Amino acid sequence: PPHGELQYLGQIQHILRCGVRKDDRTGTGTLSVFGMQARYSLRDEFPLLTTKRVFWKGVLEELLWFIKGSTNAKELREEGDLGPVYGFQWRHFGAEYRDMESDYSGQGVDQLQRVIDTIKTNPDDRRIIMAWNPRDLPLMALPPCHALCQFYVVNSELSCQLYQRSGDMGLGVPFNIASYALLTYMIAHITGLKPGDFIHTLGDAHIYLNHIEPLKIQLQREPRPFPKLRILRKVEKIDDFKAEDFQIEGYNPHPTIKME
Amino acid sequence: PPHGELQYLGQIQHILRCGVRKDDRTGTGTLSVFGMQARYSLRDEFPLLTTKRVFWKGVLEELLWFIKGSTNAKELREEGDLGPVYGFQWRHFGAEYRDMESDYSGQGVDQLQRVIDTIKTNPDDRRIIMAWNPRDLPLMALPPCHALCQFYVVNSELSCQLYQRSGDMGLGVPFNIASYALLTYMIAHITGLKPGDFIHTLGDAHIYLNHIEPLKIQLQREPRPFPKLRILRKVEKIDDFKAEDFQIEGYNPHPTIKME
Repeated sequence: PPHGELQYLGQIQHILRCGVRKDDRTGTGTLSVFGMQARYSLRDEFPLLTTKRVFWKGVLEELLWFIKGSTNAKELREEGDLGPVYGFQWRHFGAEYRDMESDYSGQGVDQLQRVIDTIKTNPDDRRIIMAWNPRDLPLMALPPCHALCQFYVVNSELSCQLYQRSGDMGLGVPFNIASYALLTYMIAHITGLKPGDFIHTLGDAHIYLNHIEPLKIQLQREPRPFPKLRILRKVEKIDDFKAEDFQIEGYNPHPTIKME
Repeated sequence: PPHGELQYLGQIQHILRCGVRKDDRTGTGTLSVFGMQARYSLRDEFPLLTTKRVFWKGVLEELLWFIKGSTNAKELREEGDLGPVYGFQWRHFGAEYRDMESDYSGQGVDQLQRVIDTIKTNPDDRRIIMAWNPRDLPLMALPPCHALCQFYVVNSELSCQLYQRSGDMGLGVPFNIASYALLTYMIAHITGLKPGDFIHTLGDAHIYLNHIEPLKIQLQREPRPFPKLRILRKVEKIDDFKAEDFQIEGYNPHPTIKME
């Protein structure tokens, strides 16, 4: 059966051939297509892309920081306090922010624990849903999310669909595919399920004009078999995962590509 | 180029062959697949499905009622007051509900006017986003939406992506495809853009066990060319559209299918 990374390369090729010129926020140029989806199995493999070396260690450490609900940039204005932003929404959505050293237990909606609790109380549930760009929060009332992850459970397999309103294909998409797939493994481990599929849907799927040439070269590379992800200890709670619990194996990517 | 309805029939066939048994809320059985997408052009055609006669008149009238922000079931408990539900979220999200005859102007977020205003102030915007199942609102704090529509503008064409957390393939999906495509035409008309694509993404795409047999027969029918939708007057504001403004033409569907 075809390697799932072929989906990604195919999407790159489509944006190159068929994308239309469109400006971002800063007035920087992209090639853009509206509406795209790909599925990556998580069964006995882990979709760390192989056509370029993906920064696995950084994927892991940023996710653990999000999970912790941190607003202290330094854990990753002067003192490094980011305000009520990032994993603060995953773990304390809607709580009055005081400071990045304050204690927020029982304050706001914990979307993450809520997902895990529903998986356990009603696995059939169609509402197992959990992110905002920080810049958007004070910009308006009811500001639209950046990403929504929906989880789905059947035959003791956990699957995840991540819909992002925009996706930077060269830089963000690979990092995200690994990030939400890692989260899916974490939650599946703690709820006693097996990972199933990861589905990535995007609104404005785009390539920055600058990335066109390195991406053309990336396309001429052939995917190697996806690695495996091995969780090394039995872990009970989401907040208890540690970077040293995860081991990637059989990962043989092509060389790094630096994209602007 | 292949008729877009082939996407739909293909998805039916996939759920039949590959869907897994899964129970809904009421414990009724379905065949389910997680993660699906289809695109339907709106350029010089209107995706009213042709393999069964779709209730066009009802699509139109329910959308106009949603647009009006109504909570009076009778316009479509005793008196017929539904509470703060449906188009009330499209036009007054978050406003304190008093009654279905109260006046809510300037109260809550009007998502709909906000979409139209962004289309006009910044067409490049990646946040042009606007629905909840009524049953979910009081069930929890920060309750997940049922559907999110994202709009996208490029070369003076308006496109729409509707992501639904679950989709009833036999009954709901056709009705929705026509409903969001009609909304896209309405907004494109008022903002001086041309309709582009409608993309439908679903979380739990499912077929009710009861619909299996009529759907098997629907699959053996061949799509006819999509009709056209013609808006018959120049309309200035979204709230000014009337059912008599729309005419469907060249619609020759196969016979009605009644699904439970």
